[PDB]
Amino acid sequence: MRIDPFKLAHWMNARKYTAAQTADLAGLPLDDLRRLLPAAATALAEALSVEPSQLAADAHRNLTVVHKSAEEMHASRRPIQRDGIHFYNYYTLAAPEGRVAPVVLDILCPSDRLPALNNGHLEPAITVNLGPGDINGRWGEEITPQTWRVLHANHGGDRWITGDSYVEPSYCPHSYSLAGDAPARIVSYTAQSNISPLMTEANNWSTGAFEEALKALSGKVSAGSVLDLFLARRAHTRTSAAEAAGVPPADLEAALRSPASETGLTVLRTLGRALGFDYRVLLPADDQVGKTWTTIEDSRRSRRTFGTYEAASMASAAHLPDLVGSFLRVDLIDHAENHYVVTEGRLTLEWDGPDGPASVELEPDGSAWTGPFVRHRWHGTGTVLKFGSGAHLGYQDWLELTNTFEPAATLRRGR
Amino acid sequence: MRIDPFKLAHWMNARKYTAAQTADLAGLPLDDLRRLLPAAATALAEALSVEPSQLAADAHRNLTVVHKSAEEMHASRRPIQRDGIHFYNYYTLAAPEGRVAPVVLDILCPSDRLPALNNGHLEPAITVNLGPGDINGRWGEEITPQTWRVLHANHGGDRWITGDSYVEPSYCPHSYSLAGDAPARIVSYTAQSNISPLMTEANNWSTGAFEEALKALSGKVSAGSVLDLFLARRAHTRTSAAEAAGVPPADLEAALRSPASETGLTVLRTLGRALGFDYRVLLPADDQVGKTWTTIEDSRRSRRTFGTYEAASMASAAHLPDLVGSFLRVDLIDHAENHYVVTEGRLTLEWDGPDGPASVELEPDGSAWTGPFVRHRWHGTGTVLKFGSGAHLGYQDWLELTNTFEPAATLRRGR
Repeated sequence: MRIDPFKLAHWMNARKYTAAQTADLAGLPLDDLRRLLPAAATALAEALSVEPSQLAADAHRNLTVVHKSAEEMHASRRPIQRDGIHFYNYYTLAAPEGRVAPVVLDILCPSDRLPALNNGHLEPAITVNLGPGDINGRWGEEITPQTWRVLHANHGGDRWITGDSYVEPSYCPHSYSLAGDAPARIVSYTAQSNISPLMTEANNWSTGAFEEALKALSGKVSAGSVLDLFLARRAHTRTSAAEAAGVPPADLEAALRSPASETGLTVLRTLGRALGFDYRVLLPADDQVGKTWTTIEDSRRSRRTFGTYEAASMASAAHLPDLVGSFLRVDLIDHAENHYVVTEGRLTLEWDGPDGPASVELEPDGSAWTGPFVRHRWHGTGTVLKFGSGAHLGYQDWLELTNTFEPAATLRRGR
Repeated sequence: MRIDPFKLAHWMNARKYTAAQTADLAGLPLDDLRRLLPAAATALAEALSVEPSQLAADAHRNLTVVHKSAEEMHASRRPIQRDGIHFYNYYTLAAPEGRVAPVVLDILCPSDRLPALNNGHLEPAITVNLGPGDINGRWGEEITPQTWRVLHANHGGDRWITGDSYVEPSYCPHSYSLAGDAPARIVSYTAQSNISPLMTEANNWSTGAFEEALKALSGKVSAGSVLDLFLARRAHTRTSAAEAAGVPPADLEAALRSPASETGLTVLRTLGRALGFDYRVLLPADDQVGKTWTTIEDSRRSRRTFGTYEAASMASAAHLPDLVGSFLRVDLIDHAENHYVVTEGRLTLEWDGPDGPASVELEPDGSAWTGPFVRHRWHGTGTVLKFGSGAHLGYQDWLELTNTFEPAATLRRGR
């Protein structure tokens, strides 16, 4: 239940209080405050008109690597009953205490029973078939080629590519059953929802404002619809904006029909510079299980050398840049979190942490987590699944970092 | 100290617990849980392995408009002593309880004393001279045309444009003094820092990982540097990525030297679709007080009719799309928060809230705040300053919303 020096300094600055004034208002010793930069937190919070949790330090500090043995993973087993049967077993992989743990599931609904759907969940997930058996994927109430498809297990020789993979779309109910008698496990790996922070806030808005938001977000969310909101925000019309930027009304209209044509882009960037906004968010993204479906063959075809490793791709979606998965056959450094699970061999994960070089040996079902920018490597022979998620550094952070003067210096200052 | 139904449901889903199991684990009545969807929070938190603040509802729910009379603003006056003199008076404008309030400052450092600098602050701010006197802006220890410039007050007839405005850059120390005998006030309006959530997390990383991050963020943060991080993340090299996408190595290299040429854009989008990332964050932003400096003349030149209002622009920066300011001479709906301060007239602010049509009359120095998407209007005659800030909906949210299938339906579901 500690105090974050960065958060404390922010609130002091926001209230425009000195350390002296802050100590005075909160009725605590000034030396305590200078050092912080449980009894202190409550007093500080009331003095700075914030909730104590607005001053709380993270429960986890200096985490590099967390790991979980195959034994501990097996011990985590929890049976799940659905539709009057034993439906799945859930196992949890390595994760920092309190964080969302990746899941392995035994698929136990037999081939002759339609798997009852779940309710869906906001987060998207990569789901991969570990095998050994093929499974059925279900995505709707009615059974159709659109709503019912077999996620194959690899039956051939390059088993480090374990099976088919796809992205479970946000919110749509889904379930799994065995396609035959052969048993099967999956890993379902969820990323953080990037729309979640917005929804959390929009949930607390008045109903009137919420309805207005939905209207502005209804239908086609185009270059034009978004731009018009940007303009109103700056008390501009399309007419005044084009004037301010030195752009002919007709070129603006042309730009908005084709934002990603370098003529569209030139106009929008000119407008963005004149009016104080980032044109990039006005550029088209791909229109919106078939698209992300990645077969065993797909993964075989994507095989490449990656440093000392051989790598193959799981399913991905351009709409979900923060969510990644790869098969790795056995230095690594990623710009956000990794979750790894060993599928073959006795592998050693080595990292450099606060206590110097460290390492753990993990057997199949054994798993690890690595923090953002934690340098690590795998030794041995040699198969691990590499998943990745995390808002930091996520693609939205990348947008902001490119808008930042000397990002490294800014980060250094905060710390 | 309430429970957020959305957060609770998220954690239950994340632990894969039913309502029954959750009630069981937390040892509370299942009817209480079904309804929630202080004694409950502590039990729930321990059951769901989260901190109670991960389940806390927002202190403010259903806020539409907050307001503060000129009298209450004047009552908020706090003198500030710096360099042995009475340096500023601080006044606070309308803001939700606990949020950052916009500030008005009396500038009291006389013309014959160099204004001692502050320490700087992470957030950028629009600062505008309210007059009636010209002031000195200071941005460095040594006095130069780069570090010392007069922020003029409007001495002429269209006083609704109050004076010069500029953006105080992130972190750089600054201060103000009178340029002459005439007194002067400023408004300094801060937006949320969009890099703040990242810094908060990076602060808790091990020193090793933090240093690695700074390396990856050091120097020119280009299309190429960012792409290479995206590739490593997906266990790709430039060679394998170009192969996977069907793109010749030479076209990729050409794309990276000119990402915003529609040939660059075509290559990067192709790569993004094949590899599962958003090409838009790879596109150039403007390279990085002279640039944002907005004179009285500038603001006069930008005058336009905006519905029933006449509007003029304050300073803006394309690097800061969430931060806005306008002079308004007297329906309004914005996609994020507004802070308004009356500079002339007895004006009526009308809004539609949870209790139906509401309104407040405000005189000069009287101020208001409006939530995102709160429909409102000003009546009377007629000058108000319109500021805008807010992460939701901010430009990063706009990037994510364009990556979302049926954003309106997703939002409706969360609520």
